[PDB]
Amino acid sequence: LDPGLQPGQFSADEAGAQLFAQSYQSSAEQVLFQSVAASWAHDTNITAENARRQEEAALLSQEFAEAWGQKAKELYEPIWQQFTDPQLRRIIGAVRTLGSANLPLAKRQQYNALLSQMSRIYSTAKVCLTCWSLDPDLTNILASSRSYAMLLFAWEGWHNAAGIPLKPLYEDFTALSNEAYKQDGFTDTGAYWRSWYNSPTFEDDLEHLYQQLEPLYLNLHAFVRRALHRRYGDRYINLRGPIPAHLLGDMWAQSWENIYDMVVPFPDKPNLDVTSTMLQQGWQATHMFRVAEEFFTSLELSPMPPEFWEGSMLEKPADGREVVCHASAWDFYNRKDFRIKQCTRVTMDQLSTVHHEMGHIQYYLQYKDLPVSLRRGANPGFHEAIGDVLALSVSTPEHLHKIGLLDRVTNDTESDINYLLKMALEKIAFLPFGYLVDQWRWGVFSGRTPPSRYNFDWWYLRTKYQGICPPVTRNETHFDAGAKFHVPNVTPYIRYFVSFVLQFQFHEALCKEAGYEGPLHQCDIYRSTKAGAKLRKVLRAGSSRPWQEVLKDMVGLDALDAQPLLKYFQLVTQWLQEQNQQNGEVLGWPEYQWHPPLPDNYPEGI
Ligand SMILES: *[C@@H]1O[C@H](CO[C@H]2O[C@@H](C)[C@@H](O)[C@@H](O)[C@@H]2O)[C@@H](O[C@@H]2O[C@H](CO)[C@@H](O[C@@H]3O[C@H](CO)[C@@H](O)[C@H](O)[C@@H]3O)[C@H](O)[C@H]2NC(C)=O)[C@H](O)[C@H]1NC(C)=O
Ligand SMILES: *[C@@H]1O[C@H](CO)[C@@H](O[C@@H]2O[C@H](CO)[C@@H](O)[C@H](O)[C@H]2NC(C)=O)[C@H](O)[C@H]1NC(C)=O
Ligand SMILES: *[C@@H]1O[C@H](CO[C@@H]2O[C@@H](C)[C@@H](O)[C@@H](O)[C@@H]2O)[C@@H](O)[C@H](O)[C@H]1NC(C)=O
Ligand SMILES: [Cl-]
Ligand SMILES: [Zn+2]
Repeated sequence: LDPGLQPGQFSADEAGAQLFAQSYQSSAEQVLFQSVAASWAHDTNITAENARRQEEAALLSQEFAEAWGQKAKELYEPIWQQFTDPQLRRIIGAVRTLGSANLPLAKRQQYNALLSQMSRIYSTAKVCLTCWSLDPDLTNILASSRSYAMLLFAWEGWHNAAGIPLKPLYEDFTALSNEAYKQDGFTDTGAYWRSWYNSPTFEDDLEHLYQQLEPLYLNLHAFVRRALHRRYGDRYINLRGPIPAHLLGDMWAQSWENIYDMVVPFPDKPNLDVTSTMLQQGWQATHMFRVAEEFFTSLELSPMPPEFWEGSMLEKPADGREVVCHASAWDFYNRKDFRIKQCTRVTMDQLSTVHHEMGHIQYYLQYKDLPVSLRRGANPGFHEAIGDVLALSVSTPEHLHKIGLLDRVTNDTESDINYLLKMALEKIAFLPFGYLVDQWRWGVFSGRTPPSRYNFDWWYLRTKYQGICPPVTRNETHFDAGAKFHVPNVTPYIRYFVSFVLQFQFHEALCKEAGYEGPLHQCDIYRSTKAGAKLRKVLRAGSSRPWQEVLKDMVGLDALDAQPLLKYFQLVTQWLQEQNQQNGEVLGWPEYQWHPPLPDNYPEGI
């Protein structure tokens, strides 16, 4: 470690601890920056040399963490918890958490290489027939093909190509990750991930949320399954069984908005998918980002700085080099550089993703002057919620009309059902997936799911929660969990479930603050400076204060709560119950063992 980055002398008391934290931040920004920069260089240009550089950067970060972590303990271990300044206690708490820096050098090196190799494998996997990439090729097929055999080819090809080679690395990763956090005093990595919510009852609280949300999912599921049955036939759809996992518009069946055009309740009302209009009007990625930015500035939040536009990667590179296409937002910890990396496509769901990512950037812009350790969301679900809240306003037919993407719509009950149904495909269908992913990972980390049951337990959960089944046979050679970005890229997932509940609490609160008095799902907070001020107060707090308190100030309640989401969807929740009863649907999938057969002459789809 460079001398200028090493910790020096400080007194073993609170006053000294303040000075230690100031000294820490000065050097941490340099170390974090070099690490984020090397990660950027790799993820926008995947090569063995860039992985090597990233790995060296990670090693330096680990050296730094260890030196400052050990010094924190040397001076403050018995006293930091009784410090007067709550922000100081939080800073010291973070600094003393070493993570992978607890690993000896040889194991740090294995750990860092595993992360590189898992990232490479996922982001460069291809499906050959001249081969298709996940983004854009397989993504467009899953979104827009209504050919059972083509969808199957893409679903099978992707899961085989990405998942199988990841399995041995993922096992090695898991063991090292656990070894590292065990030395911070956590029984496994999952306990550490969960500790960020600062709640002894986290898992029970989640379960009780999902219990309230499940009926909305069951009804949406049954209604969609009926439509698929009419399209694909009794051979491939079982009206009392799980839906085949390739038919829902998304590689992971995690959100279903891309099959809206197959299930639209009232086809004679306005077309709520504005993708065609975007293309007809000549929208490009840059326009999509500018229109999102303008919504932020309408709220008197910050524009994107010049460094964002100059540094970001907003379209897939045409030199055809290898990149991580999965959308992400980047804080370089120098208070200057902030960037999005997205292989942007010109679609409505991508306009929402643009807002999701820019929500992350706005958080970074608002908390950039807090101590480095506090530059995080109040909890990670908050970070994921910000942009989605704005996107809820944007997606309203009234808002789409204002920005030229939809001829004005009537405000009749059919149009309302169409809209709420399209929104349910995006938000309600996700809920089970958002909840199950980290249930699988927590079980893997805890040892309840060994390698011998990775796929068995993954499909147990996928069926249990989503009511889906693999459309070709799978066995334990397959590692279907590895075919989802967040698994090989070690990004926790429960955040997204928390976010999907939390964003409706936020939405309600900001709509009320904007003085809006109509139905919650027709609220648009555009140009509400009062709403903007209320959101800003959250963003500026970072992780300086307990999230329960930040939430309380914002929404008047100190807990996650499903009622705002239930209120938003009420009309379509009722409509779907009634529709399914009229059709005599079974809610659920009691034929839990059912899987579809292979099509005739599959895979001869020349
Ligand atoms: C689409 O229409 C709905 C329904 O409007 C009905 O009620 C009014 C507006 C009347 O013109 C009638 O013909 C319509 O059928 C609009 O939703 C309603 O919005 C009004 C506010 O404009 C709400 O009134 C307010 O609600 C609460 C009651 O708790 C109070 O805080 C307020 O003082 C006020 O009473 C009303 O509740 C809404 N009705 C329903 C069924 O939700 C909606 O605004 C409109 N949307 C658009 C985009 O035009
Ligand atoms: C992608 O990364 C590679 C490294 O793997 C970059 O290669 C360097 O390119 C520079 C600039 O032209 C050359 O001068 C160096 O000699 C190259 N280094 C190596 C090790 O080959 C490449 O430039 C990157 N591409 C982009 C667009 O950034
Ligand atoms: C696991 O499955 C492997 C390949 O999948 C199989 O063959 C495909 C084409 C389908 O027909 C499907 O029924 C099968 O699952 C097999 O090569 C392999 O033998 C199986 N693995 C183990 C460990 O038994
Ligand atoms: Cl999380
Ligand atoms: Zn996000």
